[PDB]
Amino acid sequence: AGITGTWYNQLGSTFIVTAGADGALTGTYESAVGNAESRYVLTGRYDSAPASGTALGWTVAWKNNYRNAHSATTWSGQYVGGAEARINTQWLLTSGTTEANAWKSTLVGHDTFTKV
Amino acid sequence: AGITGTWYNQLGSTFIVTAGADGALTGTYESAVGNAESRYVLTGRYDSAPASGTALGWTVAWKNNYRNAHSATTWSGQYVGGAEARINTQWLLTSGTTEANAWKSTLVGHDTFTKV
Amino acid sequence: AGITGTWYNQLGSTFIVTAGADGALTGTYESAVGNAESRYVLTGRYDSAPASGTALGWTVAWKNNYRNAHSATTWSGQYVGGAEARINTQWLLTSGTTEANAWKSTLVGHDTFTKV
Amino acid sequence: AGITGTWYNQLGSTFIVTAGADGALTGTYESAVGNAESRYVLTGRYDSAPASGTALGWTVAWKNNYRNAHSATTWSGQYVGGAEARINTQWLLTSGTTEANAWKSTLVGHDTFTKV
Ligand SMILES: Cc1cc(/N=N/c2ccccc2C(=O)O)ccc1O
Ligand SMILES: Cc1cc(/N=N/c2ccccc2C(=O)O)ccc1O
Ligand SMILES: Cc1cc(/N=N/c2ccccc2C(=O)O)ccc1O
Ligand SMILES: Cc1cc(/N=N/c2ccccc2C(=O)O)ccc1O
Repeated sequence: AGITGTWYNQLGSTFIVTAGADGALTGTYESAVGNAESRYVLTGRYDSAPASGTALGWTVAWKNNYRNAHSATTWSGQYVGGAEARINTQWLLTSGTTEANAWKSTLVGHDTFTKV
Repeated sequence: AGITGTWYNQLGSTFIVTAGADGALTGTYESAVGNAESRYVLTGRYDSAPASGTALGWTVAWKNNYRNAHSATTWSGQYVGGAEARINTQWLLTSGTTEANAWKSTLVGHDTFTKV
Repeated sequence: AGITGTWYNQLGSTFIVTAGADGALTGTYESAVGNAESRYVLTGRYDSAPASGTALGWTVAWKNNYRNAHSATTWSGQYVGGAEARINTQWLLTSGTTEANAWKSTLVGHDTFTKV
Repeated sequence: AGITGTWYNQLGSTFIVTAGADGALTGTYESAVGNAESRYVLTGRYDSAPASGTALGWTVAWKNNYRNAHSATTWSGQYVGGAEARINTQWLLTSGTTEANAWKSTLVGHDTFTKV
């Protein structure tokens, strides 16, 4: 119940997710930034029997029927319930590159999601 | 085909994956470290229409029928095919923590997977 | 002028720094968290001819005359001037470990400093 | 003695360092990549009274008499002595950016330094 719903980050992106009783996360991501357009499929996992926040993570490959950025982001973080539910994360964005450029293929950042 | 198979990291963990035509990664991860015991389920996404490496990412929540570490790792990287295929990644491992310990909830590292 | 001064982060730590005309950063760090006590020496570098924010970085090894945590943190970020001067960073904290534990030796986080 | 010397990473960059008795690292870094040309100054800190590896870290701002990339890298890691000594690190490279691009200002990677 907690995790399932609609969430937004500080860039204005939208994450719609359903938490399955088996630990699965499925939904769609709508990005406000990058070489973006329309929604993208996401998939992840979460601790379905937490103790503390609830550990979780998900991935988006930035390819849909309309655009392909040849890149993927993974967000790793924890869900914190309360009056104000939040998902605090750190993320890694890797771009497909040639061997010579691989050393500079990965960005790191942090995003905070607020539930709506 | 390329990504689909059994891979091993430097620690000796085993990543069994199936890459779907549509961009899904599904499979099992058997760890050689941490508060482990048995296999865990993973899910991810990948660029199913690459341009040089193939961007991808996946998540494992460290909970199975035997134990629960109340944490999850996300791996973000690229698959590089050829005679000696490899998946080069960076990872983030987040633990569920109290708010007071949240500043130190996330470890970062790098893993190289090969078929040997 | 800009960077030189006293700054605090969201954990309540204090950073006192002087920016030299040659790109050097020198000062002391006073930590609110960890296996801490008293102040620690810092040293870093910054872009002394920026374009955009000003790139910079610094290190603290958590050893003084009173305690030794056998660890060091590096903060990498940029200084942004204005009414409200800020230093936005991401950091890595590495602990000295045995070979068997090296894979889990490094934490990653983010800190925002406000000038006083 | 141990840390003091000339080291090389996987890219072929050269790190010339002097470790002070008190915990200071000082030296020069000559890059084999990026918007480079010549040597750059570095400064860092290290644990001068280790317990297994020796925690350390350093910064380079990418500005010299010839060019300025308006960025800086920080390396955080540990020195492991012996017959075949190594410095294993993770790094963060931050570029000075406008606020609109700040979300993607930081690259993350890993470097291994050896004496060969
Ligand atoms: C659409 C698109 C988005 C993109 N990075 N997105 C993100 C990355 C990290 C954190 C948040 C976002 C975010 O969108 O909220 C990169 C290429 C691209 O084509
Ligand atoms: C079994 C178990 C494993 C664990 N970290 N593993 C990893 C973390 C990062 C990269 C690789 C692994 C790897 O296993 O290959 C953390 C909790 C836990 O219960
Ligand atoms: C005193 C002490 C501090 C410590 N982490 N500090 C930090 C690490 C990352 C970001 C901010 C801090 C901060 O202090 O603002 C780790 C061991 C230790 O003995
Ligand atoms: C000369 C130059 C280099 C640069 N990144 N270098 C690096 C970054 C991370 C790790 C190693 C290096 C390395 O050189 O070993 C970025 C701007 C620039 O002008």
